[PDB]
Amino acid sequence: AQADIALIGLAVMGQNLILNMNDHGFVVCAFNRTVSKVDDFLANEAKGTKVLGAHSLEEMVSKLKKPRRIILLVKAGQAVDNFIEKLVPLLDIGDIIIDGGNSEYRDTMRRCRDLKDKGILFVGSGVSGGEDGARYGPSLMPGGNKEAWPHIKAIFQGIAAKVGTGEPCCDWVGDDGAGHFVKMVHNGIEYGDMQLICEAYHLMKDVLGLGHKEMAKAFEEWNKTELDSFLIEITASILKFQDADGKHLLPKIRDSAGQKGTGKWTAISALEYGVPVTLIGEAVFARCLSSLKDERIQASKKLKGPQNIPFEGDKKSFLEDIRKALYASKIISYAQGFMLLRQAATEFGWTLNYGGIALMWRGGCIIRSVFLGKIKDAFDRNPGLQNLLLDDFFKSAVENCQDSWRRAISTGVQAGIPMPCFTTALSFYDGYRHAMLPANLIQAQRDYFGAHTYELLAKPGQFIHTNWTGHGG
Amino acid sequence: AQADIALIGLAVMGQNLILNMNDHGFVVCAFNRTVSKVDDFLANEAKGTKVLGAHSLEEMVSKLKKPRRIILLVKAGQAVDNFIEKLVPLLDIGDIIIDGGNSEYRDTMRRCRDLKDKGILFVGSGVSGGEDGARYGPSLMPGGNKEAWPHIKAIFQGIAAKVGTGEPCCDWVGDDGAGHFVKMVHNGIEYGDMQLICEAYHLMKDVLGLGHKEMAKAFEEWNKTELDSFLIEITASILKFQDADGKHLLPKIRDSAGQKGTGKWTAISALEYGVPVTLIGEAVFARCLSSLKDERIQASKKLKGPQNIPFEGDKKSFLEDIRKALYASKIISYAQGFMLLRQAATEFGWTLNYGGIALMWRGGCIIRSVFLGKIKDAFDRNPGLQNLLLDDFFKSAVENCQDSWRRAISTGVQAGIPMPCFTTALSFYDGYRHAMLPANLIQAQRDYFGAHTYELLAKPGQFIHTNWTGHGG
Ligand SMILES: O=C(O)[C@H](O)[C@@H](O)[C@H](O)[C@H](O)COP(=O)(O)O
Ligand SMILES: O=C(O)[C@H](O)[C@@H](O)[C@H](O)[C@H](O)COP(=O)(O)O
Repeated sequence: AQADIALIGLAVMGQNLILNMNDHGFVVCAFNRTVSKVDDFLANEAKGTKVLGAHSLEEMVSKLKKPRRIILLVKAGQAVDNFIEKLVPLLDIGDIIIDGGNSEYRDTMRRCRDLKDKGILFVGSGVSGGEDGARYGPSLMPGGNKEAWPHIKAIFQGIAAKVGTGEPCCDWVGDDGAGHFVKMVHNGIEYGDMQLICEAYHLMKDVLGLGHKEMAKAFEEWNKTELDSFLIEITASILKFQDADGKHLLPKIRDSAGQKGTGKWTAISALEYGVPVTLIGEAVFARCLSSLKDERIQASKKLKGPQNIPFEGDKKSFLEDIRKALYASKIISYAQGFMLLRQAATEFGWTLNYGGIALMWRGGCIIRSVFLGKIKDAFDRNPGLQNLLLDDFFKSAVENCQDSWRRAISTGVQAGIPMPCFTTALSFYDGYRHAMLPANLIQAQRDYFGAHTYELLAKPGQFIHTNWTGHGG
Repeated sequence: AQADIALIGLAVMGQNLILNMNDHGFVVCAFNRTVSKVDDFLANEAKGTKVLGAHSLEEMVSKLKKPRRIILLVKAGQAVDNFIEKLVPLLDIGDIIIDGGNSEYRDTMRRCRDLKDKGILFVGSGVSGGEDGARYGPSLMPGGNKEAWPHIKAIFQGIAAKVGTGEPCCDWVGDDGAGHFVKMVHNGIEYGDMQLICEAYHLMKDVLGLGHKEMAKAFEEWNKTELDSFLIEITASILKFQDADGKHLLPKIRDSAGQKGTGKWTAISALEYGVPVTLIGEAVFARCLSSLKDERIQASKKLKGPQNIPFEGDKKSFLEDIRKALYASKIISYAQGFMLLRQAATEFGWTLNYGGIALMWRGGCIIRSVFLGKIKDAFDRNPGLQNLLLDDFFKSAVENCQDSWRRAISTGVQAGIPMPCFTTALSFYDGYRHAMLPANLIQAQRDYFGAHTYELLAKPGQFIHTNWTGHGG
């Protein structure tokens, strides 16, 4: 007993989190599957620090203060289970295993129940921020068995990012897989914001004819308005970036976007639980589309676009329209993501604090922006808020942006610039707005061909089947 | 041994299929879980027919000619397994169980492998057409263990719907769960076409100001053009339909659309296998949206739409634009659905005959239209066709529709009419068209914040990571 916590998994994420913990006065015992890396770390990044090294699992467990707290930061799937299996004969009742990898939420609840009745307290935490986020202040989203929380709270909230009011970007999310489900939705929303930015960029490049310097200048301005965020900031950096030959690097890199599952899982969860999370849907499919790079080369040779009509209009005004279209569409994505959280809370009986979740996304994480602060405000003044768009700030923001947004979609449509996320946000906005929607025709159709029955608009509850086929003869 | 086949499950679907088989000279032995329904059927719908009744499973198996063929048309899930479990001690090696319920494809391959090494030949067939489709000619999509097929071929292709060239709308789809996967995609595409029609309807009602009589008149005209289909036909019927009080029934029924999973499974499969099947995606979410009926009433009170600008333009011309927008968007949905089939064939090693599948959707099924015939042509002249849009017919059709389609989206956008499927089809069309897409910005972003690496456009294969953070200092 010397170390406050142990971390198994010495990739750069692990190492940075150990160093961050050590910088806050926590003695960490490091371990890795390939044990050589432990000495390597101790000689190099960890030289002259309070961290201990371990060369066996049994040794690492004896270095720990009781309750033994141990973090796992290994590749999600089987490895987590393999490590869990090995640690349980070695642990006392009341000891805490913490999985920080991007595990999917259903494995986390399985593991949590199983370990709970073996007396071992489990928590799956999402970590967001990447390498130097992890190093100097990550966003941490813990969930699992709450008996664990008071024991890890000091470490977790200490290494976590801080919001200018002194609050940590880390607090207890909920039971079982809540932290990991929230982490997944975080990534979903990240995909959406990235796709939105790409569409704004495409309108500037191809409608407006902007070179990457003016285009980066436009992004820098936007990062000083309501769009102030990490992602807007670094996009301006990326556009300005010149490679070794003097020319801009971005138009040289291949347009086939990768994915590591977390974004599609959000989309699949929304489909499974019947939540219209359309923009993340479109973002995920927009990446799949770009993967089909060879087909698109061949399609560009064959398929024809619109008549090339030059843009005649004040470019500065159009640049303003793209800014507001982007912000309006961002508002719908976030409303949809927060609808998904509301539904998972209902499905799995989690009591979630949405303003808590907003505060946890305010810093540390990739999606950080002033915008999350406005969402915490929305939930602070009404905790039971049903949808983000029903809050006056968002109501007024979308209402203000409406013109520009419709004008940017119609101009993009005219010029043939693909806007999967900008268009689906307006479709959802106009869909959500309408008290009466043409889905009654779908219900009439289903009853004509598969006798599925329908409700009358006055007294839902009764279900009718009409013999549509012939009303005489 | 007297009966050629047995059918367990006497709902109206089952009864109609038994009667259809009997009308084609096949002696059927009927059975049901609640055995009373068997006598009821034999006294009523089946009086004076060649069908036999059974009052036990053991009796039903002895009535059968070898190889014992038996169809199950029970509620999908556990019931299918329960019945499978009971039948196997009673069956000889080489006997055929056929599941005709809407089972999901992964259960079908499980059951097929398991039964295969117990010597029992399994096939999961999708049935499409509904009650009187089943009665006089359904669309049947069988897949499983091919040793079964020659034994059921005569029955299946005999009761099946016939295309004017004499061909049955039924042929072997492939191994394991191919028939059930195809059935699921069929339903996905059905959802899409229903949503597309709803959007056309919404533009007529709210932009153009058409009453349901002129609106039904417009649909009837469309059913005589390229849009000739079952769904366009019955929508015209539904719009004309007047209730007992003289007034039109459709505006009275509640706009909350139901779902029985088959449409969302298509969408989830596309997400899992990375196929941009966006329109079915949007159709499924557009139903989820309509379910949120109470929220939408409350949202309509709060959220504001566009400035009400009256439509000044030739309504007849705009009506033509909606027709072509619908047909163009239909083409993209079908291209996307056929991309999903192409990918599942690659994932599970099925050799699928896409023109075969088109011929099976040409009649019997809900989505039947002249249009499927054009798709069989596309695949007949080039079996290895990579995407439907690369075929000259579709190339020219979309190229012709382009103007009207862009004009209908921009006018819908102006007036605030939600078009989730019309917009996503144009987004996909313009996305697929472009050889260079802004997904390289997404790859640059992922490398800046999570060091995911990127490829250079010249020599894919090499993966670079740039220190974006500072190129000096
Ligand atoms: O996003 C974060 O904050 C996390 O550090 C982590 O989630 C990482 O970025 C993954 O790689 C997912 O992103 P992709 O699915 O695009 O790879
Ligand atoms: O569509 C058909 O041809 C089949 O007879 C069957 O699939 C039925 O219609 C289901 O109910 C699915 O439709 P929903 O998911 O909308 O209910």
